[PDB]
Amino acid sequence: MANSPVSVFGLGAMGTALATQFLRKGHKTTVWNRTPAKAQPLIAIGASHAPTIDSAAAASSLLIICQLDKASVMQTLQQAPTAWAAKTIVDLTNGTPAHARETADWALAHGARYIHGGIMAVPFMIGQPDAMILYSGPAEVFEGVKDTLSVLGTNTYVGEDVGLASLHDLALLSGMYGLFSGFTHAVALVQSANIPAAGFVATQLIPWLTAMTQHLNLLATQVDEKDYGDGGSSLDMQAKAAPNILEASQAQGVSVELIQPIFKLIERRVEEGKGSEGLAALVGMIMK
Amino acid sequence: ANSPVSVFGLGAMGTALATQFLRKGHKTTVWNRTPAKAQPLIAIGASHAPTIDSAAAASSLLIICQLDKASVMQTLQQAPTAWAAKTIVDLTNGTPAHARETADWALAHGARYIHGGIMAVPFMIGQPDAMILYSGPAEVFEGVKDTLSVLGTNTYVGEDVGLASLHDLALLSGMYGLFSGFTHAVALVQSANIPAAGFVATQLIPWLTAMTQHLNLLATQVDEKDYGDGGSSLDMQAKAAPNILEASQAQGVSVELIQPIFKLIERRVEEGKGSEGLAALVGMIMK
Ligand SMILES: NC(=O)C1=CN([C@@H]2O[C@H](COP(=O)(O)OP(=O)(O)OC[C@H]3O[C@@H](n4cnc5c(N)ncnc54)[C@H](OP(=O)(O)O)[C@@H]3O)[C@@H](O)[C@H]2O)C=CC1
Ligand SMILES: NC(=O)C1=CN([C@@H]2O[C@H](COP(=O)(O)OP(=O)(O)OC[C@H]3O[C@@H](n4cnc5c(N)ncnc54)[C@H](OP(=O)(O)O)[C@@H]3O)[C@@H](O)[C@H]2O)C=CC1
Repeated sequence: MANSPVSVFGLGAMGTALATQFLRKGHKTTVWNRTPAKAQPLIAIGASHAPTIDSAAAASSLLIICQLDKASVMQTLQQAPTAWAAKTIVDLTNGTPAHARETADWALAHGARYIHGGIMAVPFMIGQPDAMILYSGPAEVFEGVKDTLSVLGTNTYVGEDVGLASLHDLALLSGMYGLFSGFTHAVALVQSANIPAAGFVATQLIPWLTAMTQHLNLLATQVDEKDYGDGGSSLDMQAKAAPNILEASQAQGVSVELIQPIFKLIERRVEEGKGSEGLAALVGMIMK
Repeated sequence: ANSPVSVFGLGAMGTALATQFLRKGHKTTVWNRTPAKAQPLIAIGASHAPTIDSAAAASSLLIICQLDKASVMQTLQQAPTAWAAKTIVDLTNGTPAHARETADWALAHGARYIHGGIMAVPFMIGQPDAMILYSGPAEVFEGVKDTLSVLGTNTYVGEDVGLASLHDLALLSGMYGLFSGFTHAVALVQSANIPAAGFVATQLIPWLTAMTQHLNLLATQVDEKDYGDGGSSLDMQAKAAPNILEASQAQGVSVELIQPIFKLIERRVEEGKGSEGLAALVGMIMK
């Protein structure tokens, strides 16, 4: 292995995928896992198995941590508190913005540099260009390791505050859960009349959602300008579709629990006298 | 010089329908409760019917594009003998029940009846990306589908006259989920003073585009009643949820729009089915 050394801490599904990709691109790859047996498949394709946290940290300057949660990351760090000096830690362990900031503070106090990353991909997609990985933390630190990290996917630096990658990650997941709420309600409705989901989804729902997804750029601009529009696809107009959806759902025996919240928000805005505004107005309503 | 059509209702959508029929050479008779709305159509060749009865008499294909089912019934009931041996194509939005009720009246008055759901705004009428759902007797639809094809892409969804409306409302339900997601995502980034436009254009839209394609695999699982074991399990989703909730709380963002799916996921995990995937949620809201 002729390329710059990397150590990977955590050899679950994701850490295994990261280590595999580093090895495939010729990096000297040292691996560590709390349960040491998980290293064996990687040893078989050229990984070096570190017997301790301390020796994994010593083997490389770039130390990737991909464990379960922030508590587990802290447990790893605290096991060898002098091992991190002059190292760059890239923490790809999911958590809150606060978790990233707290971990960074510890790392900085122990002589390490620290970047947080959020992997927007499943393990199988690591190493593909479609795998987006968000990163945040000091720009100069990121600059030093971004070429090595680019083996994993498309690097997307989102700023200096170390908690920002996690915020972007969780924002994207929130978007996905809305999409899945819509899928669930739509498919329940057609399934309630014995319509197969696959044909409906492939030929009607996906094309419709694709068209409506493009509308989001205009909404985003309105959010930024704090100018929610007048007439058109107003909230007054949306509030006219809602009773049909609710009544049809009730008649088909489909619960409205997943869609009722946005309908209640729309109705609140109408009742405040702002029915002429559009959907961009809803963002400020859920903010503090 | 082409086959006659009558359009009842000259709002934004009815005007667009009449305009497209005229552009494709159909003799187009128009009627509206407020007669002034006919004047622009007269100027491009429409015949203005003085009564509902005379609009019905002018054509075999009678398109009704009004506000709601009550308004459709008001039009029909004004001239109860006018509809015999005519094909009514009702493009007025409502519930499946509304379409069935209207069809029952039409059939009792000697008419044939198709319901359609326009998944498009008026200016898109006549374009291939305008999908129009239709339901009702297949043999009736056969007789009018070539004329109707000038309006958009015909999508026949079956015999039960309420099915076009069910498909339409299902699609809208999907959209409202998408908008719930947009709202929460953008609130979160805005709470940290991140501009929405850059985030949406370069991160959220590409991500949602990729997740939208994943819906085909979920749909297959729903149909097979086989919700998977491991992978992107509900157990895995239930680990992201507390991070989203805690970060939202810290940023002062209400979780009212996403809490319901999190509660459904948690219920399924607690029933011992955490190894199943998101396709399991469809059956949970059915009953
Ligand atoms: N899988 C996925 O699709 C995605 C995962 N992620 C994130 O990547 C990270 C890793 O996920 P994934 O690999 O799939 O999860 P796995 O459950 O497969 O692996 C979790 C890893 O964390 C380790 N770990 C748990 N507790 C501790 C501890 N106290 N001290 C040290 N190590 C510990 C495990 O060690 P041991 O083997 O000894 O149990 C294992 O290496 C998580 O933050 C996850 O949210 C990000 C995007 C997608
Ligand atoms: N426009 C859109 O973006 C979309 C509309 N649709 C559906 O198409 C239909 C028409 O929409 P659109 O034209 O845009 O709406 P408008 O408000 O522009 O038009 C409503 C029409 O209904 C008529 N109407 C209202 N009440 C009655 C009544 N009691 N008797 C007779 N006619 C009546 C109005 O007549 P008058 O001029 O006298 O007021 C007008 O012609 C609705 O079902 C709508 O949901 C479907 C897809 C999207």
